[PDB]
Amino acid sequence: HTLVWGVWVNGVDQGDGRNIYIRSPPNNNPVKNLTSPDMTCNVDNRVVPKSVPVNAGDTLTFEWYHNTRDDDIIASSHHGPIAVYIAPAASNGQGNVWVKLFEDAYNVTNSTWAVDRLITAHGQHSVVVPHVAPGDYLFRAEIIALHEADSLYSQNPIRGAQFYISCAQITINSSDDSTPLPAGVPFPGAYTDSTPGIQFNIYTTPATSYVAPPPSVWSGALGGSIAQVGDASLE
Ligand SMILES: OC[C@H]1O[C@@H](O[C@H]2[C@H](O)[C@@H](O)[C@H](O[C@H]3[C@H](O)[C@@H](O)[C@H](O)O[C@@H]3CO)O[C@@H]2CO)[C@H](O)[C@@H](O)[C@@H]1O
Ligand SMILES: *[C@@H]1O[C@H](CO)[C@@H](O)[C@H](O)[C@H]1NC(C)=O
Ligand SMILES: [Cl-]
Ligand SMILES: [Cl-]
Ligand SMILES: [Cl-]
Ligand SMILES: [Cl-]
Ligand SMILES: [Cl-]
Ligand SMILES: [Cl-]
Ligand SMILES: [Cl-]
Ligand SMILES: [Cl-]
Ligand SMILES: [Cl-]
Ligand SMILES: [Cl-]
Ligand SMILES: [Cu+2]
Repeated sequence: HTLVWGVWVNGVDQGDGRNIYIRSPPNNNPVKNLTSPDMTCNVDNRVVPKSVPVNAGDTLTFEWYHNTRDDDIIASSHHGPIAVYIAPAASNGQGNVWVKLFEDAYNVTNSTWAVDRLITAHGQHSVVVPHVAPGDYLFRAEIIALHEADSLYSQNPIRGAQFYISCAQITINSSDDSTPLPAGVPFPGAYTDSTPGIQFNIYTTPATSYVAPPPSVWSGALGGSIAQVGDASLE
């Protein structure tokens, strides 16, 4: 159970974005139904009044939290990967529009899942804004908690992989459009019951065998990291 509080741009806090520039759901409950429209931008997908201005090459940092800002972030039970996707805002996340900018599953040298590292990073993870067409975009941050993912939701609706999905409204202002945005995948639709990474047993299968759900990260993506960039406590 986790939610996005807001974002930072180039290490600068853009302020509380809940229902402002984040299409926030009413609570931190997971989405589990892979076929539901809730997969796109969670359960209250609507236009919110603000969209955060950034330029290509900026660092955009999502900040997550559990109950209050900079708290335990997400229960440490919730081991799993983290991905960020982008689509143009005009799609409203419909269609084959979602392009992967970032993927982190398990780090063998540190022996930590992306979620493990997100807690250490005080809820913060980032992507570098790509050289896509200027315009309005949705950035869809997705955490998959795998602690009940030995079952499939479709088969047993009290279990299954859990998706903590948050869509940020982001306006790319300065960009040369030198890496125009390629074809995307649909959410819902990209993840199905046979998709690698959706059904997995973290308690018996080595984490080093884990493979995250495709698609693979776009070659045009400029980078990203799970790491604290700013200190909320001074805010
Ligand atoms: O059910 C067994 C699993 O529980 C996991 O904990 C979650 C609880 O199941 C869930 O009810 C609780 O939801 C809270 C939420 O955390 C809180 O922020 C919100 O205000 O109220 C919700 C309840 O209405 O979330 C916790 C996770 O934080 C365990 O992590 C898991 O190991 C366990 O097997
Ligand atoms: C999953 O979502 C689909 C599409 O909205 C819906 O028909 C189905 O009823 C959902 N499953 C459950 C258990 O709610
Ligand atoms: Cl949970
Ligand atoms: Cl609810
Ligand atoms: Cl659901
Ligand atoms: Cl709906
Ligand atoms: Cl605005
Ligand atoms: Cl808060
Ligand atoms: Cl960190
Ligand atoms: Cl540029
Ligand atoms: Cl697909
Ligand atoms: Cl980064
Ligand atoms: Cu939870």
